[PDB]
Amino acid sequence: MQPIQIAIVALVVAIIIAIVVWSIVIIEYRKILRQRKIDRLIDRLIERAEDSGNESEGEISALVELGVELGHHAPWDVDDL
Repeated sequence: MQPIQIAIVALVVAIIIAIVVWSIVIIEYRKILRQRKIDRLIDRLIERAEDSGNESEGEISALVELGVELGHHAPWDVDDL
């Protein structure tokens, strides 16, 4: 009378979404989304200047590995979750 299934892969997939789905709860409290505050970020860019600029990406992360590798420990762990 033991249970049987084609594969346990579906179960594992189910576990992943649980972690992703509950991650919002862990990082963000149900009582307050606080997410809408982030959406105001766009308005600030406009306030700072109509023409966006003074920003960079990719290159910045280039030095991160050098600093993190050199450093014994950094805020960002090996697990990117």
